[PDB]
Amino acid sequence: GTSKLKYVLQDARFFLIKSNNHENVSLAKAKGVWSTLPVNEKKLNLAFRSARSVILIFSVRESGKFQGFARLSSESHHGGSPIHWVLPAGMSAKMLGGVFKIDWICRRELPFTKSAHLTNPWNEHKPVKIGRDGQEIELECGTQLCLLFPPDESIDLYQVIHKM
Repeated sequence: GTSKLKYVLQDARFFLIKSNNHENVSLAKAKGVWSTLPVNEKKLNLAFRSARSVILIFSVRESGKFQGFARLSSESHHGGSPIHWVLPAGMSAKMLGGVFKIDWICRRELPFTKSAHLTNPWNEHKPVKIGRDGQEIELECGTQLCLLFPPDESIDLYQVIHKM
């Protein structure tokens, strides 16, 4: 059903994550980690302490789709077991140095054509697919966007609920 999902999304905050390649999103799905640039890492760390749930909604550039969404389970941390991201051009490895732990809520894709009716008040009411990496999505838009994804019956939201 969708009732446990709605409970997880209650009063959540939402952020758009734009990845330049599929490899890093695949790595994030396998390992449960994400790294972003320091300006967004600061925003996510602040948001993590402010909200019951912080949801990252992922989209790979040029893919025309979202690739799923996940909940932050921790603030960013440094050191740790190394990741091995595929770095875009001009992108340093120390710029992606902060690592967040995430729990996937949905690993299924959603095409942008399916969210064309959703606009984001925090980005001038442009379609929610539009935004830079780290753009915050307002609560009602983010909730409805997450509700559009196909259900991921491989994930049990019971463990997610206990971390709130």
